[PDB]
Amino acid sequence: PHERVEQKVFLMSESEKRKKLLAILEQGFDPPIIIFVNQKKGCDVLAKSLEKMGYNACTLREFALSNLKAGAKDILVATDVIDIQDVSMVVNYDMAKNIEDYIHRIGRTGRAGKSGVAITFLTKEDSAVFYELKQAILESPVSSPPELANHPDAQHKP
Repeated sequence: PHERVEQKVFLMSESEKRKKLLAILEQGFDPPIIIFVNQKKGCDVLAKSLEKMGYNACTLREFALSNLKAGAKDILVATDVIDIQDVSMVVNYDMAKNIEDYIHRIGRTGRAGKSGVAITFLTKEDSAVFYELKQAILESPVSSPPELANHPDAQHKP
């Protein structure tokens, strides 16, 4: 998936994540989309805030995917934990703790067809995946990131 899914990253501090997400969402999207977080409490609280901002958000059984599929809900919030349609956009609100989980996430834009986009928020707490993340993107002809590629923590295997 990394070779064939368009990937974009933003380096930030943790406190900046919510406002960057909102700015992204405000640009508009093609529902449904998926936002991944690392812990299930995150899942629930992020989801609340979005419903506060007037967004239709599901948390994460079959019931959730039907609505998304139907157009009812537009945003699925979820942790690394089934079967779901191809999405236009995956946002890694929290970066995965290993590159295999990251690969599986962005793979949700679909096996083929529209490349889709995976947007990842990177903080200093994610330094141990920088090198592999850098490789994932440098091996992606459908992707353009000097901020990561040149970063001091992306230079050697963890």
